[PDB]
Amino acid sequence: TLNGGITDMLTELANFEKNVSQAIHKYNAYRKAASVIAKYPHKIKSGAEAKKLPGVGTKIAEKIDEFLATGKLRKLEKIRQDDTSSSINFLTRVSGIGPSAARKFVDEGIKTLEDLRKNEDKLNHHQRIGLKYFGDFEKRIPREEMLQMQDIVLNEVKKVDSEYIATVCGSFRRGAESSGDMDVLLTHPSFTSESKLLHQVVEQLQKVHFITDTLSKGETKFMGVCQLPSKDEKEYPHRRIDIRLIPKDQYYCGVLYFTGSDIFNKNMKAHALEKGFTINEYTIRPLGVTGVAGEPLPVDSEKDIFDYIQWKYREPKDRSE
DNA sequence: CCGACGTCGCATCAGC
DNA sequence: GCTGATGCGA
DNA sequence: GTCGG
Ligand SMILES: Nc1ccn([C@H]2C[C@H](O)[C@@H](COP(=O)(O)C(F)(F)P(=O)(O)OP(=O)(O)O)O2)c(=O)n1
Ligand SMILES: [Mg+2]
Repeated sequence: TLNGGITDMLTELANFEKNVSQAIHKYNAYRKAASVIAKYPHKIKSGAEAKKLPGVGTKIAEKIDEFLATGKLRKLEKIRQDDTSSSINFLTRVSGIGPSAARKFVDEGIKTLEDLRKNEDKLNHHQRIGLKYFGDFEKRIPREEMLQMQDIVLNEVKKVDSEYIATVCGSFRRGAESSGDMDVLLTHPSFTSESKLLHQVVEQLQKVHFITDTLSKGETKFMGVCQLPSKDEKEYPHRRIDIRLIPKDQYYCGVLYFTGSDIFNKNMKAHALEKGFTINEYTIRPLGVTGVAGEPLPVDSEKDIFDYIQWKYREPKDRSE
């Protein structure tokens, strides 16, 4: 809303930095600028006005001015029309093709999906799956399908061993009406910090033809593809699903962290610091009088975490910030 | 001025 | 063959 | 690219 022309511009600049110039920190700077401007509840009229916001500096101020006085950025217009740069940027939309792989492909004349299709031999396993489901991976998932997906996942996990605890986290857990993928956090009492749990779950999901492809799989993280059964109806798009096995004594921290939002974890993180706490994905530890965290504390639900920091439970419904 | 800017699991590469 | 580095996505 | 030490 409000400054979509500006934030589209900035996001576009961000992508070229990451994908073409391989400048991760500029990618991040542009996205911060785009994010702070997106939340600005006013129609921006000058670069100076924008510069007042944290993350918007002299150069972005200048870019805004040019956009506001012409309706575009010369550099961006040039970048878009550059065959090499535009191709490198495009190829990274394929899961598994990052900035480096895109650059190599474009160097050797491989620039479109058709070219990718023509050169399967030059693609690793992940990249082939990314190519296979290029279109599907870019679709969002309606909440109703996410629930249908949740039904299958919770049912099959409990079927393998009823002592598993499984939680669908991510935007879905925050009640969002659509998701980009499904994230499943999994634990089991026989698995602690101190102490084939994941393989067995993946195998069951494959057995009932829910999981269709594997991108990567180790003892704690699975990254793959799944698909709901089809009704005389259109088949469902294939969807990205992740499954993480976490020790029970870190599980609820993990659930918090992987539920988001990113901005919420930000805000909640600093609060821990104020009251002398370093919360990371895994644990919560107290900062001694020097900057020295001690042991991780007991955590046996999300709330235990809120309590250590004298917060009251925020239902995931409102963890947008 | 100049460095920081977030982190990790898995797949694959580079070097030995 | 092994160990550490790099690429990648989240 | 922007920030801050
Ligand atoms: N650079 C990154 C990016 C992400 N993540 C982790 C940390 C996040 O908890 C997790 C998902 O971030 P997400 O990018 O899918 C999102 F924020 F858009 P979400 O709202 O969760 O969308 P959805 O629920 O539909 O998948 O990836 C990370 O660790 N590093
Ligand atoms: Mg996601």
